[PDB]
Amino acid sequence: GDQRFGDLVFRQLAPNVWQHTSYLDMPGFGAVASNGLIVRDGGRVLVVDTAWTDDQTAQILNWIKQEINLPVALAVVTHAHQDKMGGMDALHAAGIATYANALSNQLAPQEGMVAAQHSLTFAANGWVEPATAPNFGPLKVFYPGPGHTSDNITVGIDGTDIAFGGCLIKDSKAKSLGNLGDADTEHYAASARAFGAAFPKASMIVMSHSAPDSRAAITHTARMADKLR
Ligand SMILES: Cc1cc(C)c2c(CP(=O)(O)O)cc(=O)oc2c1
Ligand SMILES: [Zn+2]
Ligand SMILES: [Zn+2]
Repeated sequence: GDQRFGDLVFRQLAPNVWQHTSYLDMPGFGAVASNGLIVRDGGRVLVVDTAWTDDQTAQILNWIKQEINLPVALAVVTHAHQDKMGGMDALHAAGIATYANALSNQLAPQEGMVAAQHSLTFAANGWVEPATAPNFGPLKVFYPGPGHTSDNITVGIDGTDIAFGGCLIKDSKAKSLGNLGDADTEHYAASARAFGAAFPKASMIVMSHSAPDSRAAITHTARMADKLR
């Protein structure tokens, strides 16, 4: 099922949805996989998250050209860490419109990231303000509250059983919540549960560092985060 393409891996999850996977060495700790999504919406392609680097992100665009061969209309990135925004320059060099939480764009320079071109803003209840996410097609963007980071956002794919929790959600057998260096430990559990409640029909939960899982990824992540309080 997995397709090795250069140093990256691509996996079809639904007729119009693929997961992209890229790897970066964390010195002394190993090569860390990070996952994002690629969605075909009619005659265009939508991307969720870059790869770790510009070169890897250009390779995602190469794979899209060969395997889908439609223009990439936009990309949305889910927080201001390298695994999600490290390849912003490659998207801009390709002429792709880029979107991130306003807070992600504000944090980008201090995190060593390049900001996206456009800022998403969110209603008090977490749903993106639609005027800031034009032409997003089936992508439903939701801010669940602070968790893995204060700016983390999540994305559901309308017409599918798929929702993307990014680095907020860990798989149903995960032993830890990963990198908590920028985390909001007080609010993590509630933010994880809010993601689940925003996408109740999503039976396939896609996340940054594990293969897609059932909704037990959400319950287990929240249950682990209960211990942070
Ligand atoms: C200190 C630290 C920071 C980051 C950003 C990472 C990441 C990327 P993140 O998952 O937090 O978006 C992965 C990792 O394995 O370790 C880290 C350690
Ligand atoms: Zn992160
Ligand atoms: Zn992560």
